[PDB]
Amino acid sequence: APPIMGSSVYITVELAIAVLAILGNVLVCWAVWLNSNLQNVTNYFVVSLAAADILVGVLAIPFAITISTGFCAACHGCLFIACFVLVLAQSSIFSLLAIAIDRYIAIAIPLRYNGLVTGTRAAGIIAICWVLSFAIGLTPMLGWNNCGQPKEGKAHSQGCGEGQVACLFEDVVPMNYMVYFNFFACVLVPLLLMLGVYLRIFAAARRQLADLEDNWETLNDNLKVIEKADNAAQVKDALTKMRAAALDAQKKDFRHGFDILVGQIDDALKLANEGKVKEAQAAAEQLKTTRNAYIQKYLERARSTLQKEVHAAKSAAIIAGLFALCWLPLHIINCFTFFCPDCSHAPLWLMYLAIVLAHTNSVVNPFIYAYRIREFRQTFRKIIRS
Ligand SMILES: CC(C)CCC[C@@H](C)[C@H]1CC[C@H]2[C@@H]3CC=C4C[C@@H](O)CC[C@]4(C)[C@H]3CC[C@]12C
Ligand SMILES: CC(C)CCC[C@@H](C)[C@H]1CC[C@H]2[C@@H]3CC=C4C[C@@H](O)CC[C@]4(C)[C@H]3CC[C@]12C
Ligand SMILES: CC(C)CCC[C@@H](C)[C@H]1CC[C@H]2[C@@H]3CC=C4C[C@@H](O)CC[C@]4(C)[C@H]3CC[C@]12C
Ligand SMILES: CCCCCCCC/C=C\CCCCCCCC(=O)O
Ligand SMILES: Cn1c(=O)c2[nH]cnc2n(C)c1=O
Ligand code: NA
Repeated sequence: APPIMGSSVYITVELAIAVLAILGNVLVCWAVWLNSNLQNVTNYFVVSLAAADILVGVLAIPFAITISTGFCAACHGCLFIACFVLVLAQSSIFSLLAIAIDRYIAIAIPLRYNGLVTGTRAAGIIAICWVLSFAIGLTPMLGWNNCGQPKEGKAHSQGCGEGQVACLFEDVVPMNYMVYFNFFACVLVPLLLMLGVYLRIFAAARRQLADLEDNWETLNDNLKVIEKADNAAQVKDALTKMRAAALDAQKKDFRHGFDILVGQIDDALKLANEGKVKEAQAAAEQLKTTRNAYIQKYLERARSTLQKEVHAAKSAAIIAGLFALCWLPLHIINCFTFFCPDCSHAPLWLMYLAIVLAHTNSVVNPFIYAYRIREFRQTFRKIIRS
């Protein structure tokens, strides 16, 4: 069977993916430039991520096509075109890990969030990750490669000149690097961390969501036992437990509503200490209007804000998920090639299928923002319409 015919499909799909990679991610970068609301610390890691996806369609995919030919080239030159995609992958992981941490700081200590993360501190972080990504990605070029024991039969078959080799991935890149160093240390380890990071995010949101409900119940259940109370001692316990939850739930309309709430508990409390039973019961009745004029609104404003931060977390969680699903197949085939020599090698069409599946990750990113993030959605429309 002709080799080029099967190759014709692969090249066509690769070019198609490149087109969607460049266009889709350019729209993200253009969106952040225009809109001011999209200019924040979280989106800066998004643009860094989009930068990696753009560079896939421009270089990594052209590089992926050129490798498949098995053309003649210097072994060191062959290493760059084979390993450059590893730089772009390592950059994305650091970007995904940063977003997870940025979302964790935003939900854990929202007070300290303004002081811990800033605009400039993020730029320095991104630079370090890009520098580290080049080091990690292009590690084989420092000496950990198969240039020392080349395939001379393939070199003479291909008609390669002296010093040149038939440039193929599995020929120049050792599998111990791809499995132990790249897959396990650099990919799998940070991915497991993102799992644990997002787990602590949802768990933290779960606690705050019975906190705001425990205090609400603490307020109501202590109110109705003042009405049917027996003595001054009963009114004390119910009000002192309410006063505890009053300050607890607090952690200018905000501070003003509570000054009236706690102020009314203080007044009703002092009537209990004086022994005024019926006047203490009646004073605590004024809390009901107070409750449903300020508090109940802060119950559905604070609760509303929690759903925003959780929806933002899930939206980010999907990206890291889709990244894992796209890349993992290719890593497993590397694990089979490495760990099982008794097994047959994976067919060439399956190799092609895994590569394009890894490349597709570059396309899926902008579709998630538009479908999930409302600000990105409305931003895209006015750009397309103009
Ligand atoms: C700024 C962007 C657009 C430019 C991209 C640079 C690319 C096209 C250049 C930079 C260095 C180049 C490599 C340098 C050396 C060799 C060895 C030679 O035997 C085959 C080509 C090969 C492997 C080159 C391939 C193309 C290459 C990777
Ligand atoms: C999703 C994350 C947790 C990783 C998935 C687990 C990976 C590392 C596991 C799942 C199945 C495993 C393979 C199952 C079968 C074989 C054939 C055997 O002769 C050698 C080991 C080898 C080649 C295993 C290598 C590692 C492997 C690919
Ligand atoms: C991560 C999720 C989506 C799982 C994806 C499935 C991948 C990782 C699995 C499913 C079945 C697997 C294949 C089963 C059998 C063989 C034959 C062996 O001679 C080479 C590897 C090869 C070809 C395996 C490669 C990896 C493989 C394609
Ligand atoms: C779509 C955006 C990418 C822009 C570049 C498009 C062209 C690059 C794709 C393929 C050509 C690259 C080289 C192909 C194999 C070289 C042949 C050889 O030297 O034997
Ligand atoms: C990342 N990667 C691999 O892990 C791999 N294994 C075999 N070809 C491969 N190619 C072309 C590749 O890009
Ligand atoms: Na990417």
